[PDB]
Amino acid sequence: KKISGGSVVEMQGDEMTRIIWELIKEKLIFPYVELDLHSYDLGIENRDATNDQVTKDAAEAIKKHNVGVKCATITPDEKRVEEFKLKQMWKSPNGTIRNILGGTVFREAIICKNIPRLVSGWVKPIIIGHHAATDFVVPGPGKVEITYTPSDGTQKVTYLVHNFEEGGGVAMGMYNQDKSIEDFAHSSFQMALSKGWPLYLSTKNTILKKYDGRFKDIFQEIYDKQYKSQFEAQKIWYEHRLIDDMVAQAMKSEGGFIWACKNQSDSVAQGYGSLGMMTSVLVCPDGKTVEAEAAHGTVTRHYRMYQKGQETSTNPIASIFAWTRGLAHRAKLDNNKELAFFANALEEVSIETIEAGFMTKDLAACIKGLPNVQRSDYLNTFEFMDKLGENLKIKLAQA
Amino acid sequence: KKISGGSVVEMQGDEMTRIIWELIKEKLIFPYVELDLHSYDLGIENRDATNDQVTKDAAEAIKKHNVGVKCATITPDEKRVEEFKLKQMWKSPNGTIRNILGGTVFREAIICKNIPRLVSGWVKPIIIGHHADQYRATDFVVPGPGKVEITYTPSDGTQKVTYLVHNFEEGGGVAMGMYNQDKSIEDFAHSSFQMALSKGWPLYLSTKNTILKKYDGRFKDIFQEIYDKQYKSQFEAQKIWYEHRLIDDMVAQAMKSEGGFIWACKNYDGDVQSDSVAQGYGSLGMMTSVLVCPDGKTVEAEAAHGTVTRHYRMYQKGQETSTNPIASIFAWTRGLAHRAKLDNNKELAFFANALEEVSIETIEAGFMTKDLAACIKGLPNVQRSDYLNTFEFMDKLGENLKIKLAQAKL
Ligand SMILES: NC(=O)C1=CN([C@@H]2O[C@H](COP(=O)(O)OP(=O)(O)OC[C@H]3O[C@@H](n4cnc5c(N)ncnc54)[C@H](OP(=O)(O)O)[C@@H]3O)[C@@H](O)[C@H]2O)C=CC1
Ligand SMILES: NC(=O)C1=CN([C@@H]2O[C@H](COP(=O)(O)OP(=O)(O)OC[C@H]3O[C@@H](n4cnc5c(N)ncnc54)[C@H](OP(=O)(O)O)[C@@H]3O)[C@@H](O)[C@H]2O)C=CC1
Ligand SMILES: Cc1cc([C@H](C)Nc2nccc(N3C(=O)OC[C@@H]3[C@H](C)F)n2)ncc1-c1ccnc(C(F)(F)F)c1
Ligand SMILES: Cc1cc([C@H](C)Nc2nccc(N3C(=O)OC[C@@H]3[C@H](C)F)n2)ncc1-c1ccnc(C(F)(F)F)c1
Ligand SMILES: Cc1cc([C@H](C)Nc2nccc(N3C(=O)OC[C@@H]3[C@H](C)F)n2)ncc1-c1ccnc(C(F)(F)F)c1
Repeated sequence: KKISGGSVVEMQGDEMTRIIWELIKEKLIFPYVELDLHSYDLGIENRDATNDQVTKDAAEAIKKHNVGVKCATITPDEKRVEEFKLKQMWKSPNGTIRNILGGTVFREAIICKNIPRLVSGWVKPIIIGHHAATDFVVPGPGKVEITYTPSDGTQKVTYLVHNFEEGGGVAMGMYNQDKSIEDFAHSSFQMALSKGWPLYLSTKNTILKKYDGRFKDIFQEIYDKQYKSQFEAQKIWYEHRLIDDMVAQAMKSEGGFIWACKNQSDSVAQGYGSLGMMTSVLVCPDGKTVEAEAAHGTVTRHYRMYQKGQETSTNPIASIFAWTRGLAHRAKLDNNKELAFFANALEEVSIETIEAGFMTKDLAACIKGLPNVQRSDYLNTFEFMDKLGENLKIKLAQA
Repeated sequence: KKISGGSVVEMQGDEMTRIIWELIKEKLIFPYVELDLHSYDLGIENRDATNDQVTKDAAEAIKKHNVGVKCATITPDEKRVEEFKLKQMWKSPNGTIRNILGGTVFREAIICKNIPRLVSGWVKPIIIGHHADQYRATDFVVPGPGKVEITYTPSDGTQKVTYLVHNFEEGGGVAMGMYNQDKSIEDFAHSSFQMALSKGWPLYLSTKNTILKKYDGRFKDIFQEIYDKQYKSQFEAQKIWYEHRLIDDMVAQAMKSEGGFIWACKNYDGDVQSDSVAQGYGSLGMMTSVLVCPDGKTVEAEAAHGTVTRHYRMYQKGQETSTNPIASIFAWTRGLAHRAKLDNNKELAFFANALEEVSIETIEAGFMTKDLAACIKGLPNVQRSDYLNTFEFMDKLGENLKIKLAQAKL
């Protein structure tokens, strides 16, 4: 008989990840967990048919139920508008969800001992969260100034940005509200306590002494009053770092830390060919609400090959870890030891399978190099899923 | 009876690099090349004793003679004035020289087969370009509610234009203004296009003009309209090209590339994205930098690292050091190669190339300093039998350079 998993918000997506998403639910989730499943179809056609209302409804559902797991979605461009005859170029579902939920996105790579790392000393995962303007054209010579006028009008400060003396150019003003900085701190501290890992904040406060110093000051202030004892209880710590020193410290580290960045990771994973092993999680500052997803997109290029009949080796691990992280967080909110056990076991099974030599083409290329990858070096998407299912069944049986 | 080098402005420096610098001239340059040297001592003693006038003097000579090579110089902080009992926390000579000559700084790592690269697919060097943007920004604290505006006031008395940045309705925060000039973007473009044709590699500019449509669009439009008019004809002769890339597309593209291209970066923190990574990876001694002025003629070449203070203390205390000179050598060779380009000096162009190849081949033959041995075996895992010290390595280079030049007379 199956585990009671509780309230989970699920969002269905597009193209290749949609296929893998259902495979995950059929093969890996539903045979072992029963869910009070709040399910929303963020497929592109249904977003068009509902005028993006389903996107907003999914976000309020995550807000209500604290656990969202999301499949990758097409963000419409002009060519997508014609492909599906869209009513309009709908806004990114991801931007809509985070706008409604707030919080900070943290990315984490999944490490297998048989898989090379970009920096080989990184033997434990590193978790990175980023904090997330008015620009214009200067037609010609003249002063660009930026002014602050307090609501009392008691004073007024006019800062010189630049006096253009030879021709024109460009200029911009940008800002941050304290509250958004504070939320960034709380999410970062909540992430470190949840993971049991130390936390570092990197800034350029040597250069942006006021702008970035505010990030350092608000992080330290919130830490001292609200998290320092909770950190000491888990024997973790928080420290600010100049970005220069953080880069060097990280490259000489073995991993296992949170890195809050004040200035993204998925582009480096894509260059390295490890996007299928990179998970993503949006952490709201309340410490209660989480939205988990893969860091990659719908993998359109693999989906076209699948549509034309050709065989596909798309990596499902990041999509799988979206479910494990969501369910693990659901278990923590509910004190569900059986669900917590299942979520961890599925992560172990995923890593053990790869470390036993059964992997998708991307992983094999990471070991050998793609110009040396023969077809027997890897499994296709569906073989790999079957293999994970066999190994998951065994792991759960052997207990 | 030697190779005629021509007019080169030199800039002497501080501590371990200065020691390296002299070995390079005595062992690698002077025995084969005679130069119209214009030497300036930017050692911090001579900067103090001349009230840092030698620094500004050295810059104009570069503008006069168009080729300069610079040894690493101490930047004065509050702790240096106590060590050197200085009379001022002078500017770093780098910022002085740069704002005088202007132009774009290009970074290039020196690649050896047996020395691993951060991305193994990189078999050819990648050159990063960036104008010499967060450093010229005005930031401040918003202490409480109120309005932040950014305004443009024309110098001809016409109507000022006001842009709202943000209305802080409750609480405060931070705000800042940034800027870039068309003239600097235009120099950036020309310097990049001229670097690509000189090296014979394609060129990419990366912006995020999807987000900063006006700020970064100006970068993209200016590069494109200079390319379409003044360089696309030359670019297609050498089978190369220029193209704009979104920054996140470009990161992935560069990591999948084999190297051998020029990357012009709008938002570039060179101390972070280049030096710090090389510092963490352990290859700062293999990183070179050259300032390319927009005139198409004036360059200043230098190592991308500093005076290596830690090694110098070890050398002062009597201990053996193993300091990598390659980046300092390639400051010379890149300056000489540019001098030969201007003077059509085949004999000097050959010497610069030969010195670059002897440096690379010596390492690929297994003779290297401590840092390069660490890149192979791991930073904490070097034995003394794995490397040569500073002077042992310079001797090995000198011996291989003599043999290389002898075999060239056939
Ligand atoms: N959070 C979200 O919902 C996101 C959605 N998208 C959307 O996805 C669509 C396609 O985006 P695209 O630019 O192709 O980015 P994708 O991440 O979808 O694909 C980029 C490339 O990375 C590799 N890759 C990505 N995921 C995997 C995987 N699971 N297994 C193996 N390889 C993988 C593939 O490279 P190779 O070709 O070398 O195999 C793929 O072609 C777009 O419409 C975009 O809007 C994009 C990002 C995020
Ligand atoms: N262009 C210029 O004039 C610059 C000057 N400086 C100046 O140099 C001084 C020291 O700066 P610092 O922070 O030490 O920067 P350095 O580049 O001098 O040293 C940084 C570290 O990187 C390694 N390293 C650097 N160069 C080499 C090399 N050629 N061979 C082997 N290893 C190398 C050393 O690591 P390890 O200790 O592990 O051996 C060194 O401690 C300061 O006074 C600063 O102002 C700094 C930057 C630029
Ligand atoms: C530290 C870090 C970690 C991660 C991911 C989220 N976490 C992680 N954890 C363990 C391994 C690992 N990765 C690996 O080994 O290769 C692929 C993937 C990685 C994409 F490279 N990624 N993303 C970027 C950085 C990073 C950001 C800025 N600067 C640097 C540097 F200083 F190094 F330049 C590194
Ligand atoms: C160190 C670094 C920092 C930055 C920017 C100015 N600052 C920053 N600070 C923190 C994180 C962060 N990045 C993140 O998280 O992902 C995207 C971006 C980064 C692409 F990683 N970028 N740009 C490039 C590099 C870099 C240069 C060469 N090699 C690598 C690597 F080794 F990673 F391949 C990384
Ligand atoms: C492409 C690149 C090249 C260089 C240097 C001037 N050129 C170079 N050429 C060959 C090898 C080589 N390096 C190597 O092998 O290790 C150390 C050093 C490098 C520091 F990694 N550096 N600096 C930074 C980047 C870069 C900048 C921003 N973003 C990324 C990335 F997209 F990767 F994140 C990479």
